[PDB]
Amino acid sequence: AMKIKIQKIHPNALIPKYQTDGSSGFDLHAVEEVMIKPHSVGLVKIGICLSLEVGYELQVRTRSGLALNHQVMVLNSPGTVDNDYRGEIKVILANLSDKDFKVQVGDRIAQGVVQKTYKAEFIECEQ
Amino acid sequence: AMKIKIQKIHPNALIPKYQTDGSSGFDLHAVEEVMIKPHSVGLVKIGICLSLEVGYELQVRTRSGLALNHQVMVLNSPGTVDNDYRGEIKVILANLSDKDFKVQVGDRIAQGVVQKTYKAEFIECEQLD
Amino acid sequence: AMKIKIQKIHPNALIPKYQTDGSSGFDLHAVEEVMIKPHSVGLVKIGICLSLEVGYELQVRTRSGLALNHQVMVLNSPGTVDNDYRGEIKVILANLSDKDFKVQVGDRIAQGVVQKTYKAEFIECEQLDETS
Repeated sequence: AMKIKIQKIHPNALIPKYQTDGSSGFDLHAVEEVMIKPHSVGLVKIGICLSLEVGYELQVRTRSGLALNHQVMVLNSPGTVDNDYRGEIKVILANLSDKDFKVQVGDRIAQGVVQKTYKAEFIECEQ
Repeated sequence: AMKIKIQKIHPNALIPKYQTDGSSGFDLHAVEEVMIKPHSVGLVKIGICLSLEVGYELQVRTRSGLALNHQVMVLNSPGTVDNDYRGEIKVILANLSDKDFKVQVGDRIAQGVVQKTYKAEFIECEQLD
Repeated sequence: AMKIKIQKIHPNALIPKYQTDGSSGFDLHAVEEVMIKPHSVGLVKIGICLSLEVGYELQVRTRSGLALNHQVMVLNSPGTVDNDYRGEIKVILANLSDKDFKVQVGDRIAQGVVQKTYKAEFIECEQLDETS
């Protein structure tokens, strides 16, 4: 129902798609090759800038295949993409394995899931 | 409450329950004994298949106790269970301690939390606002 | 909009703030200087107690800065803070780096994000509906 405006800023940028009508999220594909050493983090670029309908955020979520088979995950999962973030989407990927992990161009390395936001007003009590 | 059709497919499978009335999530219990060595990751069957009412997902979340005391967590936390997934629920547990971690039949190793979903419609743009 | 009642229970405690009107979460600030050894976890106190309006939970999420530059994250991210919890907000911070990581009084170490709750009722059956 909700709307996300999207700008490609890299030749390899892809418009994320839902696999099925029941998918919670959409696959995010790398636009560049990144080597990630054992026991370290890399920043993987997605080559897209998003504008989300007010009232919504994006969660950037670890893919389970990569987690189970290479101990690779989104280190800040669920990574927060704020409604007012307009820069490039990038995934912080950790390699918790003893083996190197190559992110090739096109690789699905995270998922984007749209969620509604709810802003809190704080009311201080000496209670 | 929204509804979840559940089928047990292991004798040891358990209908998940909210510990309190105020709980966000329901507890997921292992059916198989699994050992998870240091700095590695194992897969824990729960022996259930879910069908969630339409327009909802289930996030599989790390229990805070296990994380704090044993450095164990759901590696894909929050693990996405899509509305239309009908296969067995399983939890990818990682072990970041320099020690063995043992999963025993009936051990609660994660939390399922239910959430509404929202579908984006992408609109391509030369330039944003 | 929803209401959170907050009680400070530590002198260094800060009422969390949203950086902007578009922010998903408010920053959680430590009240104690603590050192977290490499490849270990630490329970970091925020020195605040929360009453969330009925129907909302809180998520405690890793800050992206600390993850990328220090391999520091919230080990149970997203940390479930249930609606009926009136204790001290504490953050389970892991240091996955091979370096000591110092938390200082006032440091932003996680983000709390209000989400709305949904309880399931389980109906058991013999066979489920099919999909693709």
